[PDB]
Amino acid sequence: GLSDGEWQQVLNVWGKVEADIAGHGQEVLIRLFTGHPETLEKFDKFKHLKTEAEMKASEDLKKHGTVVLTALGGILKKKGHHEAELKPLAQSHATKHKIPIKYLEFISDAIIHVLHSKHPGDFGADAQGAMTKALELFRNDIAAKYKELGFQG
Ligand code: HEM
Ligand SMILES: [O-]
Repeated sequence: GLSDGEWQQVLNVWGKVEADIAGHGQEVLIRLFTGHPETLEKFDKFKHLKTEAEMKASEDLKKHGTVVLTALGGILKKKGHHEAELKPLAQSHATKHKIPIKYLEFISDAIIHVLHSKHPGDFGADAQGAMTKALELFRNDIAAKYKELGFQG
């Protein structure tokens, strides 16, 4: 798990996201979709987005970014004690949305990228380490639920 010090770092970094949840959420999804176009195909509601300009101009993409980061934020503030919050997400993403765990790796990496891109020189090495641990814990606990379900993709 994470130490108390590491959790404090995670939640301090998260304050950056909370100051502009929509902007961070938008950029995370754009980084995901542009880096990994196959991910867009999991979203029937974003398939029409054929250019990054269209992605940037999409109100609905910003809205979904807010939904995604709000859910993740709720999970992070549990400091690992997130079974009730994480179980339903793991199950909707495996059974309804059919999201391979690889894509959760992609979005985790996208969050780290966006934090550096929006806050260059202000996302320190200790902060990256702590946030990375938190995202790995999130992904790993989802992975355990995926295995229960026998879900691969
Ligand atoms: C930080 C990781 C993620 C979080 C916290 C998250 C959260 C959410 C939430 C809260 C919802 C709405 C409720 C639900 O259906 O369970 C949702 C819907 C959805 N998610 Fe995610 N998600 C994440 C990653 C991903 C990834 C990587 C993909 C695809 C590559 C994905 C695809 C979808 C799809 C297709 C829906 C439904 C869209 C719709 O019907 O309008 N999610 N997600
Ligand atoms: O999502």
